[PDB]
Amino acid sequence: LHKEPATLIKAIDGNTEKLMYKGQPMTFRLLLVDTPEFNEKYGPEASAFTKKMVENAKKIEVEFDKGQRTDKYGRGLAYIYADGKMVNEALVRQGLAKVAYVYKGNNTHEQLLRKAEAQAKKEKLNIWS
Ligand SMILES: Cc1cn([C@H]2C[C@H](OP(=O)(O)O)[C@@H](COP(=O)(O)O)O2)c(=O)[nH]c1=O
Repeated sequence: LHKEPATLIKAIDGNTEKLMYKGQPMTFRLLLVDTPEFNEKYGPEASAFTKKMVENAKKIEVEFDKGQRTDKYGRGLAYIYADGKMVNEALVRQGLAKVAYVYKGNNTHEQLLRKAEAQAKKEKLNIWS
């Protein structure tokens, strides 16, 4: 896989961000994760954590997996990095998301994220408390 450049347009929530990619605005849906919705327990905390991570970053990058690059809503499906740190992995590692939506052929970082989830659960963090 390869990291490519993008710039933040707007933080949305834990699950999605508006980024400029190849010069066009897109909504990105993070691969392999599901955060609680804003109304749900830890939803506001997941959005805040994401917002801070991507707004404070000097450099945003997107990393497509091997499979489909857009979902049925036209959302880009990627791993997002903020100053080299994966936002997908970070949410999971903090117990602010669960590993989810693992489809065959777009699952390169599945085991990395499942290890993060094991650690968050062992530490009883947030959703795992
Ligand atoms: C994360 C992801 C979601 N989706 C679609 C599946 C779900 O369909 P449905 O909308 O029919 O439930 C939807 C959930 O995304 P959200 O968690 O953002 O609501 O996103 C994909 O198709 N591929 C993906 O990799």
